[PDB]
This record gives sequence, C-alpha cells and structure tokens, in this order.
Amino acid sequence: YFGTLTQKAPNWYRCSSTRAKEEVVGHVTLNKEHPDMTIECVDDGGEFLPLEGARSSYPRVCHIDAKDQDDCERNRGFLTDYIPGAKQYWYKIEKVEQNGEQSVLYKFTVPWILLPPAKQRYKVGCRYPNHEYCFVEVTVEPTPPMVEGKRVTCGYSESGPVNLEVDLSKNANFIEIRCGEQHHPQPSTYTLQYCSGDSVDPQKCSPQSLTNIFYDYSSSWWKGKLNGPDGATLTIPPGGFPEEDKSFLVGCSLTVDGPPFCNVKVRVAGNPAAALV
Repeated sequence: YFGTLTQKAPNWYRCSSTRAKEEVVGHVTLNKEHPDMTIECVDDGGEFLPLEGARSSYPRVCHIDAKDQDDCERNRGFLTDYIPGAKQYWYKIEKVEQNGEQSVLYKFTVPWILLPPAKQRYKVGCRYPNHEYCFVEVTVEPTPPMVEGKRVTCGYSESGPVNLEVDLSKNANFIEIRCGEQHHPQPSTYTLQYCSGDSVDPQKCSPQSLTNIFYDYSSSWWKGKLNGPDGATLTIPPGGFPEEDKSFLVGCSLTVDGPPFCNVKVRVAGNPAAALV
C-alpha cells in the first residue's frame, strides 16, 4: 500500500497514490532555523495522515512506530503531547493545481519559542481511501536549556545530565524554574526538600530538608508547579536568607522517576554581603 514519496526541498515532501514497490519515508527536522515543513498530497481523484489531523481543534498525528495508514489512524495521538501549546492554526492549508495535477499542501510552522524541552518524534503524511499512504517522520528539536535573568528553563539530553546554576540573594530574591508540562519535578518533594547529593537522580539525590538552606523556611514560598505552564517560582523573604553563602539542588526528570535529568544548582547568597557587615 505504499504511495510514491519524493522530496521537493528540505522538509518538503510530495506523496501520490501511484503504488511504489518499496516503502520510502520522508524525514523532517524542525528547529529554530528550520521551523516549518510542507506535506504535499497529490489528489489522483489528497488527505493529510492522520485524516482530519491538520484541521481539527485538537491536532492529531501518527505514533512514530505506526506500521501503515490504519495503524496510524486507529492509534492517532495528540500533537500537544509532543509540542505543548500546539494549535491547529500552526497549519496553513492550500489547494494547488498544476498541469492537470491537483494536490493539497499542508505547511506546518512551530513558533520557535515553543519548541519543547526534549526532542520529540512523530509522523504524519498522506493517506487515501484505498488505504495507500506515505509517511513523513517529524523530529522536533528542543529549546536549549538556559538561564535568562532569574528564569531557568530546563532541558533534557540522552547524552548526559543538563546542569544549570542560578542565583538567589536578598535583593534578587526570586527564581523561576520550568521542567515543562511533559515532565516531572525532582525531588518530588521539592517544596520541602532538596538534593544534598550531586544529582537530582532519585538514586543519588539524598533528599534533605530545605530548613538547612533558609531561615523560617515555608513550602508556601513556592508558587506554581515545576511542570506547570509557567514553571514554579521560589521567592525568599529577606529574613529567609542565612548569613552564609549556600547552595541546593532541585530539578527535573524526563519521566516521573527516570532520565534524562536536569540539575538546577541554586546559589544562595549570605546576608549581609561582606561589604555591609
């Protein structure tokens, strides 16, 4: 049931219902420099795979291991499970007529600031009523981990933990940490505990009380969830700062318990600063 897939440009593929003898699969990579892709389905008398997936208010995609059109569609996933915040209007759809050939063009663009914190793979393509199909696999590259001011955006890599450091002090007393809606906090008890070990890996975390770090500590100093849409914000009242410089580890895991990990070392400045003793 293989349709015939040809590449017209990087991230632009064309499928027709001409029966090919071997399965050819397209390969798209979406990142900041190449935030868009085009799927072109030839109408031989031209639907995006999965059917309706580029028109619906909840956009839908194939699992990356779908074996064919029916396997894809009977198991169709949600685009937002791969890219949080994805919207139908990230697709622009066009009918094109050329020299007696009708095709439909589905051009998908990810706003680059919304690239996910971990690499994702799904696939889409073209499908026909007689069950013919072409797959185009989509790799969505991640937003780099970063610390911008006091906002810490975690990220995940299979080639090792991500380590980020950020500062807290009396006069710059809040930080925001984002694990992403797809991921998970470490330790899970982070509003009460930090990792005294050298990783937020549950096997290495060695959770200890945040009363080791702050004075008059309260879990109420955290607002928002680490895996909520805006991450979690930790705000330290001025009296909360100890006399000594300190640090603690909090972070994120890809899955509830498992790697990759993102380790955020929060460096707490002692109060008073030496100038003001």
